[PDB]
Amino acid sequence: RPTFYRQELNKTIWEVPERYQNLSPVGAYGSVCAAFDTKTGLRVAVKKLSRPFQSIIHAKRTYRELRLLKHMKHENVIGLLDVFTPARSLEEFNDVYLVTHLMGADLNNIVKLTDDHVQFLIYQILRGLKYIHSADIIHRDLKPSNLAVNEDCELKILDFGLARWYRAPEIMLNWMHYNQTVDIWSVGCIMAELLTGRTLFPGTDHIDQLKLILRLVGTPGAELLKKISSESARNYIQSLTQMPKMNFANVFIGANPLAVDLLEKMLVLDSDKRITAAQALAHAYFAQYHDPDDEPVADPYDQSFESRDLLIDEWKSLTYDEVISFVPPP
Ligand SMILES: COc1nc2[nH]cc(C(=O)C(=O)N3CC[C@@H](O)C3)c2cc1C(=O)N1CCn2c(cnc2-c2ccc(F)cc2F)C1
Repeated sequence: RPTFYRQELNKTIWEVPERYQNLSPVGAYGSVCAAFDTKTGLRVAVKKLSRPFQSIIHAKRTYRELRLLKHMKHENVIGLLDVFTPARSLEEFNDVYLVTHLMGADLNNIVKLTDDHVQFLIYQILRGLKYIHSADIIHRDLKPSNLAVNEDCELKILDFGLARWYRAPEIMLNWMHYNQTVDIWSVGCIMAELLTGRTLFPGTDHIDQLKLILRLVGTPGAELLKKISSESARNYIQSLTQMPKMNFANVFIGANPLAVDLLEKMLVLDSDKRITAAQALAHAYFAQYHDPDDEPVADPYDQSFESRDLLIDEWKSLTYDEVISFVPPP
């Protein structure tokens, strides 16, 4: 058991093993410090969960994130380098610290990029989503601020599995029981923005947001309208002035025609017809980077816990178990 030390940073107590030095503040449900990991020589990011057992909700979210981070093993997905608590027993267990790679910027901080840069960033996001989606995990809130990018332009996806401008219309309006392509929609919005410099769909509310979408992609046709349950959703949509799909070749003029093709296939309104991550990786736009032998899928992931209703102390105990049984990477 490591020796721990405490400090105050920004009114919050950090108590971490002495292995980790030079904590400096820089997270989902928590606060994040950069640190130096003496043991491996790596620059790391440490996140301290804020009040991880405040309520059943916090407790089950704490477990959920620990289980997710423990399962993700992929170069473009944040995973666990360490996890620890200063508690020496379950009874005393009230704090959770999670250690991962420090990338040091977000995709906003990298941004108007060149085509070869866009190719490589979106390639990596899609390679990471192929892996996440194969574990039957959806991101649901993919956005430039949770794509962590280092100076080498290497990219990892953060804060997946936990959950305006990058969200799919079928989540804006609560349509057809959505699929993993909600996340494809967001990549399309992100890729657009990298190519043009501008937010594709900067809505001011859920309403303005949907209006901006269908201005690009057209109002739903009868094929998609057939698949909408809500009299309300249908009423709202069909009561709008009806709009055609724009010519993306015209909207994205100047861009690599291969990228415009890809964007058309990511920004389809009908989720059933949107390209998957694995399909997108095979698209000609990524010919320079694509390699079917090096785009892995994930090991089976057990999410049966999600459908259980447990007491705070049970979720806490299960989380503690998961802290104890953590095995470092080689
Ligand atoms: C999107 O990711 C980023 N965005 C940034 N923007 C500014 C940044 C500066 O580091 C920063 O402000 N500075 C200050 C000085 C210099 O370091 C630049 C910056 C850093 C990152 C980054 O690498 N992170 C990875 C770990 N991370 C992050 C959020 N949540 C976690 C996390 C999740 C799971 C876990 F196990 C542990 C965790 F720490 C962010």
